[PDB]
Amino acid sequence: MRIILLGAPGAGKGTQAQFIMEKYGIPQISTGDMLRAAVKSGSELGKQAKDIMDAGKLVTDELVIALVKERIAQEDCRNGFLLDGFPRTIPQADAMKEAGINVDYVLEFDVPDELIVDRIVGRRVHAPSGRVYHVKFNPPKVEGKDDVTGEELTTRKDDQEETVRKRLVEYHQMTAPLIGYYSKEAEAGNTKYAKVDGTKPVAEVRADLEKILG
Ligand SMILES: Nc1ncnc2c1ncn2[C@@H]1O[C@H](COP(=O)(O)OP(=O)(O)O)[C@@H](O)[C@H]1O
Ligand SMILES: Nc1ncnc2c1ncn2[C@@H]1O[C@H](COP(=O)(O)O)[C@@H](O)[C@H]1O
Repeated sequence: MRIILLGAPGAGKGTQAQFIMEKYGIPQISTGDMLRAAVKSGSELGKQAKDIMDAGKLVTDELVIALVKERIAQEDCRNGFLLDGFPRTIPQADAMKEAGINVDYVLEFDVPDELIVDRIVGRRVHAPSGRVYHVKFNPPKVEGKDDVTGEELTTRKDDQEETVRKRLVEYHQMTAPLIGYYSKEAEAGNTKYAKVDGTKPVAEVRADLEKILG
């Protein structure tokens, strides 16, 4: 099974990607996670993203397409995968099509602009695994600690209000058009498309996704 998660920053994509990985046994391919990791390690493919992410801007289509292709070509993706935060532009989607990377489900997480900044204020992450928490809405079992490793959680460098604002503008300019794009793909019978209400509690969004996917 191959899945794309679509939606504004803070919609709940990374959170639900974890559940889907656990339930359906497919890997989460998060271009944000990969680029952050590339910057941290100084990997030649992706270290270039540091300043661009800090500005809340999208990195080049070229760079992330390469990252995704490398990840996909590996073993653990042979039998399905979930793309979380990719594609982010129509050229990225077209590159998938040209490379014959079709998908089974596109899942649109719908959350009002107004919930985004406030929501992301509370985001804390465990960078080694990609696990995401919220100090109020989805807390770790021990305050400030990852549930698995017990390591102190961090705040993403791009998760401050001003940067989130810039990211949302970029989302509407470049990324929102993927809703139309994939809706048209679904009308052509190339994928299934479903929209979920991302304002519901984490557990309810999870149950809504299970109904669609199961
Ligand atoms: N349905 C939800 N209701 C409230 N908070 C949520 C929900 N889903 C995720 N969150 C929290 O809001 C923040 C953004 O969620 P995340 O899954 O990281 O969004 P995205 O990956 O789409 O940017 C995270 O801190 C997360 O813990
Ligand atoms: N598919 C992508 N295309 C372009 N830039 C990306 C992509 N994925 C992540 N980024 C960059 O990484 C940041 C964080 O992405 P994310 O973790 O999905 O929120 C974005 O604001 C961009 O700067």
